[PDB]
Amino acid sequence: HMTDLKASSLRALKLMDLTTLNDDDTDEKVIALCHQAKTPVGNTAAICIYPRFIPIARKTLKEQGTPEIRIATVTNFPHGNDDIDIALAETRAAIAYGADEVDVVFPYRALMAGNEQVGFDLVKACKEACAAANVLLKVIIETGELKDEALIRKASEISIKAGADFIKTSTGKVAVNATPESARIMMEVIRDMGVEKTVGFKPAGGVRTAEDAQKYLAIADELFGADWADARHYRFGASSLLASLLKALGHG
Ligand SMILES: *[C@H](O)C[C@H](O)[C@H](O)COP(=O)(O)O
Repeated sequence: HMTDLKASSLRALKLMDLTTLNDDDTDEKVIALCHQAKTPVGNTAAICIYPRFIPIARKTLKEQGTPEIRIATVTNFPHGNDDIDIALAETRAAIAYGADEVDVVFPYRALMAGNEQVGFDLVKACKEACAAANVLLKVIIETGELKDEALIRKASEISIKAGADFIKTSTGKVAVNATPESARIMMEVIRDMGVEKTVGFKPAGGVRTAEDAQKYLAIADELFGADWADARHYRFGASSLLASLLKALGHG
């Protein structure tokens, strides 16, 4: 018997960027994560790991017959510093390791201190490098630190103007990460700029249960209709959600 929660949970699984971003990460932990991404009901959209683990992850995904699971990574992370040369160097290294996607942290503290230009320039530099390599760029704005709706909107806007392919709520590394309100605000920016075709949305950080995921897809479906949230336009950033989705589906 189909239910709303089973329908949402299978969608969320297929849209997941299955993540491990810990100081104690090892090859063994990344290999296990790759195996976890290959589920009895389908594959996650991607994995997300630190750049140094990309080569061993690629090998693992290939050997288990899921070369289509994308490899995302993070740069300028988690602090979102305003040194463009460092963020760009990290992005270029992520590309060289073999990333399919880079999730870069926007210089949100700089924006809070009144500097809008540095975020534009940082995202644009990283976008140029990624685009040349056929790599997607997601931009993490850190909604939990920005806090104010106007600042969330402005960081989203600047990121889109600079070429972001996705806007992502959070690093998962601060006290407040994804919220339904933050998701609505960011998706409203996509709407207001008319960039539904070219910009996806990624809630991240603290999305732990199947019910949590359902709340985020409900907002996407309201705003853009239920066909918009495909893997080019929607991802879940989550280290600890997949088991909950599989349980909801009876395969966990
Ligand atoms: C971007 O890769 C950030 C990740 O989506 C988050 O770190 C995941 O947060 P948790 O699921 O670990 O809370």
